[PDB]
Amino acid sequence: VGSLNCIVAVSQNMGIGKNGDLPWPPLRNEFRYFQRMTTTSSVEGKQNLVIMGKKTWFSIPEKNRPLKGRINLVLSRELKEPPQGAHFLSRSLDDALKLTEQPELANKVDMVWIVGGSSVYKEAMNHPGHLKLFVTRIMQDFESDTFFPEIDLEKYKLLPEYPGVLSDVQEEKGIKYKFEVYEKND
Ligand SMILES: COc1cc(CN(C)c2cnc3nc(N)nc(N)c3c2)cc(OC)c1OC
Repeated sequence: VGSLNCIVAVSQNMGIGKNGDLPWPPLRNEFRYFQRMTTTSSVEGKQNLVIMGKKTWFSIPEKNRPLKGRINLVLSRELKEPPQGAHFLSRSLDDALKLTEQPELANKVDMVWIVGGSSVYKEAMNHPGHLKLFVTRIMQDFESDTFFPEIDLEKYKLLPEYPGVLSDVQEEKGIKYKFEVYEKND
């Protein structure tokens, strides 16, 4: 059950990656907000499902894969079998979601979180239903090679507040950033 959510951290120039790593220096409190938002379920016997494309999965340090206490599904048309550590591999968002109903998965999933990359995010962002986008706006330009698609405002509404989401500008290592929530339903 649950809902369909996208989570992303983006630079002013809409960059989410550079050469297998983040465009910016490590931001520990941002990391920690991603972990908590994706892991938290207040339901007993369920876990959240984290969906990620091949490049996002490999951008995570092996020391952090799989993502503990979450079901990890890799989305890829080119891998031949689930990468070591991953639970499932699916060829598309559709089948991933579909997957979410057979034997293990409809009785075990709470929320669904899409953690990257651009093509997964485009796929989803343009998928029927009630989707939420949790966006961290890093207020600085960073040289990037991977990007999040423009958010078609007035299609997507910004929510003034949402539980567990800080409303204030944050700062780390002198980079300012803020958390934003957007939603849609079609
Ligand atoms: C989970 O651990 C790590 C994950 C990454 C890179 N990824 C995939 C990442 C980081 N931040 C994010 N923040 C928000 N808001 N949304 C995301 N979708 C997101 C995804 C890099 C690391 O170190 C280089 C890690 O080590 C802790």
